[PDB]
Amino acid sequence: PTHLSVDTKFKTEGLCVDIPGIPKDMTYRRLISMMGFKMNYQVNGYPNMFITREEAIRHVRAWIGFDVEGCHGTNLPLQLGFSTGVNLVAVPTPLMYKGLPWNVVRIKIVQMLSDTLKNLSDRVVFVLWAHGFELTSMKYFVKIGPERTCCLCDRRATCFSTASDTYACWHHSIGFDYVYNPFMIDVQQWGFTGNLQSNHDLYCQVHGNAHVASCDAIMTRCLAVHECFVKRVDWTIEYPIIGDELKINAACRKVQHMVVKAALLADKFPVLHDIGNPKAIKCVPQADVEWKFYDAQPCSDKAYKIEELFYSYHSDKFTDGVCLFWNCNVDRYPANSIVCRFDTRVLSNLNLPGCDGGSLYVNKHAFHTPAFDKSAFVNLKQLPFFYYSDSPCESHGIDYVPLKSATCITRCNLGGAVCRHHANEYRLYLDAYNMMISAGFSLWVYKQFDTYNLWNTFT
Ligand SMILES: COCC(=O)Nc1ccc(O)cc1
Ligand SMILES: [Zn+2]
Ligand SMILES: [Zn+2]
Ligand SMILES: [Zn+2]
Repeated sequence: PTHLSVDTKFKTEGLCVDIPGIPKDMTYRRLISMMGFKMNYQVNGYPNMFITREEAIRHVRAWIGFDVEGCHGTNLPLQLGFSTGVNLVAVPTPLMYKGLPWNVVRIKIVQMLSDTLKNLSDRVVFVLWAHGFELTSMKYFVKIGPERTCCLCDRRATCFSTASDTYACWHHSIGFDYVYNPFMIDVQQWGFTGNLQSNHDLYCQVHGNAHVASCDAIMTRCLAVHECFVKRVDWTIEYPIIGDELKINAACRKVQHMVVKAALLADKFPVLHDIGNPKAIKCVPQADVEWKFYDAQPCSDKAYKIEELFYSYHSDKFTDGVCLFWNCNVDRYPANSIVCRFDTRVLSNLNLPGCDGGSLYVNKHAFHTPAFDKSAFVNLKQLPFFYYSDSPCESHGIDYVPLKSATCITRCNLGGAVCRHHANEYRLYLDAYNMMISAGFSLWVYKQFDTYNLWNTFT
């Protein structure tokens, strides 16, 4: 059972207000036919327009909430809402666009999905809370058929042009008018009691209902994200590389080793409490320190309460030494900490919008992270940039412009002039640091941290 069967039953109760007298007994096959699409028995890689929850989770980057609200059904004009915040009005003659015919509306839809998804995914998945109009309106902007490749590249086709009779991916679809072979999933098929707002509002206060179609489209995708990534967590699903994932993860490993090595040299803590990943290894394996591990998985709902991680009866004394919280999101960190906390507000192709202020960070695996809260770090300060190194000054083996910096903490810089080796290593580390910061990670440290205490290790 790879794909969803077209002979699977579809509960049509949520459709009977827009579609009165709809058969209670309904399959995907009959629904697709009712929507105006002919599948003609096609074993060409597109078995069903509707997909399973497991396939939807594998393609979370393609999710676009979609909702259609009648303003007045081929007689009345429809308001099309997308989780991008766009509202288009179609006439059959929170960005609100005036009533325009379908032939020009469909052009805007391909432009919008292409610009939203070209750097995210090879497809679109319309996430629905289906009442009728969104499915019946799909025939005015969707064309289906066999799986195809782009006319200008090797990616799968996601768009079609009537003007040129050709197919394109999101990167080459300029001027295309049809959405080609889209995917869709109805959240209402998952078994919920009550309307969209009542289910969404149970888990989210950040999205409201200004009573437009895009509001519902946003609430739909947020409810889907809550169900598939907040309450249900599967860390065994891998995701393709769509950006700087390899560089960001290597930058995070270098920064961690650096920052923890220097805190241990500067303040010589006798014990380090490493709270987080149950699979974590010592990031500074040569340190003298008593390294103690505490397991806590990444929290996806709310950030951990420090009282429930530390108390209820390890050294038991977390107040001795330093606490390391590398991506272990808590409500309020203790004052003796080193913290890497992902900032959910960051705008990037890896960070997708989430539930209740949180975000879905997709790098190798999907991690719904709770909302970034500035008050979590009141007992700490922002960790300032510095590069520290005790390694010998020796070139071995790119050209050179002499490096002058107050934050290159090395024997050569103490001695008055940074050597070539430490200058290459400084600029490589600064690049990894800027990568890590721009990916959304924020660094914080105990208030007594001072890089001035690092020069004394050059005696
Ligand atoms: C389908 O998954 C393919 C893959 O290898 N993905 C991957 C993503 C990020 C990363 O940092 C390393 C690997
Ligand atoms: Zn292409
Ligand atoms: Zn929400
Ligand atoms: Zn040097």
